[PDB]
Amino acid sequence: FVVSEAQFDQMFPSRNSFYTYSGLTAALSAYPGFSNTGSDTVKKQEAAAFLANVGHETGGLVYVVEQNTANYPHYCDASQPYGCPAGNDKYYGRGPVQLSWNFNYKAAGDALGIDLLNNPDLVQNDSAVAWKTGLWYWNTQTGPGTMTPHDAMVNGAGFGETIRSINGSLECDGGNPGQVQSRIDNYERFTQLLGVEPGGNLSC
Ligand SMILES: [Zn+2]
Ligand SMILES: [Zn+2]
Repeated sequence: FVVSEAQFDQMFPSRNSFYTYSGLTAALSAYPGFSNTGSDTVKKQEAAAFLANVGHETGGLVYVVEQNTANYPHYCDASQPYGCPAGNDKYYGRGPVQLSWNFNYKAAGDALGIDLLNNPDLVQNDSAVAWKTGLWYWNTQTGPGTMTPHDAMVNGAGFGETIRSINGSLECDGGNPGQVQSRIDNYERFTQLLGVEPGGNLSC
């Protein structure tokens, strides 16, 4: 992995001890192309971009679960034939990308070979599963964007497209210049740590 344990440690000094480097390395096999496509520069830019986004969404990995508990019953899409079997309020944000919604627990679980729809707490109770859901989103989902974050970094669309795809709908397009700048600054710090250039098109 192009991020060493010592680098990961420096990246997230306030982290909840739930989030382990070993859990992350265990997760990598689910997406062997992740941080392993293109030049070593691109590999490191991708790793830094993933981890910067993760830092933003979880408060430097301090948090495992979504903190606004009032929102919990919100993530049940009752139109799904498979419904919300764990409970209407059990599909709240968990793990490095704050995986949310019954339909995303379903899709992620199907892709990973884990029954996350019927066991969503696995994402808050197991480090490897948590990291695997982050890599599932990064490598397969466009979110509110037009490309996967993996594609943005490997094909050179730039870091800004990853902001758009990872909970950036209220921040991009001039929505929240402060949050966009904060996200860019974190990515620049992580690329600096890894000893690579950040590349272009940093903003959205
Ligand atoms: Zn737009
Ligand atoms: Zn944000």
